[PDB]
Amino acid sequence: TDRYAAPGLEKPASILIDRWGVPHIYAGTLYDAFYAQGFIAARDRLWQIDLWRKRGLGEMARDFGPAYVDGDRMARAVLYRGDMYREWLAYGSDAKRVAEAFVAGVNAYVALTEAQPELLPREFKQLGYKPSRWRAEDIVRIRHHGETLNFTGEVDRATLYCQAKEQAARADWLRRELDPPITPTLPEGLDPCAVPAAALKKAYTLATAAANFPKEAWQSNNWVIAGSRTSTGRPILANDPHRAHGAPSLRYVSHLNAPGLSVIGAGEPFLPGISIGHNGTIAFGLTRFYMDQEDLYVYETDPAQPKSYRYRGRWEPMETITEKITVRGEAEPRTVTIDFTRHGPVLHADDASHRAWALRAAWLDTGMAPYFGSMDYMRATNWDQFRAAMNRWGAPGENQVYADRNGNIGWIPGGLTVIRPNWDGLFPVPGDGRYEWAGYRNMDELPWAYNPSTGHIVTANENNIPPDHPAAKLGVGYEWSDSSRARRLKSLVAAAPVSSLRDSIAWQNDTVSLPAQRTLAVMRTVGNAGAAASLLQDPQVQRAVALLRGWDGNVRADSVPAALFEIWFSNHLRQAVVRAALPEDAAKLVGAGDAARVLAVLEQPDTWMPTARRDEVMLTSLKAAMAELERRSPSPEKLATWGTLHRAIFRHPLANIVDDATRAQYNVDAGGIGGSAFTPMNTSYRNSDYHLTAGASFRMVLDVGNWDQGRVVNTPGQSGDPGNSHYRDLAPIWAKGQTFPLVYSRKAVERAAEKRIELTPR
Ligand SMILES: [Ca+2]
Ligand SMILES: [Cl-]
Repeated sequence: TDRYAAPGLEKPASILIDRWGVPHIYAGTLYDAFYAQGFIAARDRLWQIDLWRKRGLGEMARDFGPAYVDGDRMARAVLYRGDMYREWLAYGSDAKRVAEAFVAGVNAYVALTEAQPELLPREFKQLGYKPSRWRAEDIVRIRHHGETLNFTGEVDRATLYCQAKEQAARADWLRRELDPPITPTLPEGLDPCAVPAAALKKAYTLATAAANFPKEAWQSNNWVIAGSRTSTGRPILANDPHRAHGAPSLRYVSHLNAPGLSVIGAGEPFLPGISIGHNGTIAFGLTRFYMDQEDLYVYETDPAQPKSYRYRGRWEPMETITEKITVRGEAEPRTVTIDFTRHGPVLHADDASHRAWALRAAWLDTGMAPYFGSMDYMRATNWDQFRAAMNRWGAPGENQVYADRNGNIGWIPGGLTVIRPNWDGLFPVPGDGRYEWAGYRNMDELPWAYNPSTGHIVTANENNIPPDHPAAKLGVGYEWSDSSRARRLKSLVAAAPVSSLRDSIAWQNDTVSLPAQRTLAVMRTVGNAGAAASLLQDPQVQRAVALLRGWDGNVRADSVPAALFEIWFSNHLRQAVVRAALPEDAAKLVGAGDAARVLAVLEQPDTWMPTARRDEVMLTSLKAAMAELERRSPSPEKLATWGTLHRAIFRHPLANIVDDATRAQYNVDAGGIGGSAFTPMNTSYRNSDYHLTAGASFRMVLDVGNWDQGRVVNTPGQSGDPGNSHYRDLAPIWAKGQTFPLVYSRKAVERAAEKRIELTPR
């Protein structure tokens, strides 16, 4: 039992950490609960939360040196700079006191690491610096880690239209699925060749990428099921968000108890509160809903004054801010400037062509600190209060599923939603006033559902705006995720008239790939005719065909056909289809293109290429995939299974700049894993070596109303301290598709407690 002084804490508080590393906080005041959460989040994740803050405020170079200056400048270009009075009120009514209590608890732990250097996280010693003190405003001013779009897609679409000319619409059709499948129209007044992709992406990456430590510088699914369809008779609510994997993990599980507060679940460890989980009356989980929140604005600048741009027939001056960037090893801070138009920060300027480009990012406006709208539903007790809280949900765009212990279930999407009167938001626009956001939509303009006749709701990042609903015409967004996971889960959930918690856990682990099944179906139609017939004479081609013939499209870790297919579908087939459908230079820009759109061509190639050419492309690329699989196997006769290639290594940010012995302790190797980006058990990978990069780390399946029966997992662990056994103890549970209890009642928490922490006001 540890006992710590707690300056700023109002009343004594206790923390019971259970055997799986989940902290259970018991405070005597509402706001004391958030003090303890900040203290406990620092205890487990101080380096991580300090790193997020350092990156967000543009303070990296202060300790990491001159290579980080450009990233610090761009980070400050995308901090919230609006009115703070409005900002605090955007999230609910007491967000400022919550944030103030939280950072006081963080700062208490920081002070403790100065008093007791054995408590300082290893990474600080590894890099030669110390944790910083926090201010409440830091919590809401940092924005750039929020999931968002579509600045990058606008640049890519414009670049393709500039390069592909008359083939642009066909090439863009293969590059990116739109839903609904509208025809993009170049905005009047846009020259798509006046969009320098490399410079813009570089500036955008410097402004938004997570903290990175390169060698050079150092040399989702959710668903809710009504009780009439569950084995318990109570609702079941499940959620597994799909995000970057790493050690430590993106999210952290915790439990807050105080007078007026009883919430348990997950969130990013630097944010106060809980955004996925339940409060003993309602439960909630989320998946991305893609309202378009970024537009690239293109300006003409005055030749006599490059800091002025044309706006409504007048030269309008940019606002220029000066920032001081402290650099390790330099006595004076660097003085840098950042220019802003009336629409946002200038990412790039070209005085040769008298042009500038600014990011018009809705996430720089009030209320867009990611997930912090949960302030207003952590204490909601019914649907009216949950729907009300979602009225002010800012970022990221999300589908919320809802259930309560009275048996109700529901769905409401939310997020700051831009009105574009005269463009679709799919291309950059002239910034001279012809294209202006008309305001934001009220959330009651979006569809929603409450106790639907079906008795179940599934969302999985697909466009779920009903085509006959008025919102289908409002330009909410046209760029959604591949819909395979949604279709697969919708099939499974509708096909089970009675299902249990065990069944929902299994669905989160489902590895059937609808792209695989559809590709297999196309293969059965390949004609033994034209050049394809000769290719079927290749022993290597016939070897691959044999593997696929006896496969059901289940992307299992122990499956050799699955390995062949994932190699083929990611690195061979689609690039070959695109190259056979487009001129060479548009094909190079499109690459593997959009899986859904390429699948459509494979199934109906008529207007793209002769069916015989389709067949030839499939078998030629399949041969190359088989060659690669053999190349990657122990021998060409003992072939690698998918799991042999698809390694689940949770990588630490410093892995590439430390030695082998140190890397082995920072990284967490969980072995081989099944699945792909397109299976409900999402295990997206990088194409170089098929290693895991993204998917569900935190997973949750709740018995809504019998709370102690809830199940969760996280990975690789609850602790961010490599010397703590909770750093890596959850990864095997996750690797087996298993869970541990989400204990909630006082008796269950006591039964599960392994350590007690006592905080005393001082
Ligand atoms: Ca846009
Ligand atoms: Cl557009």
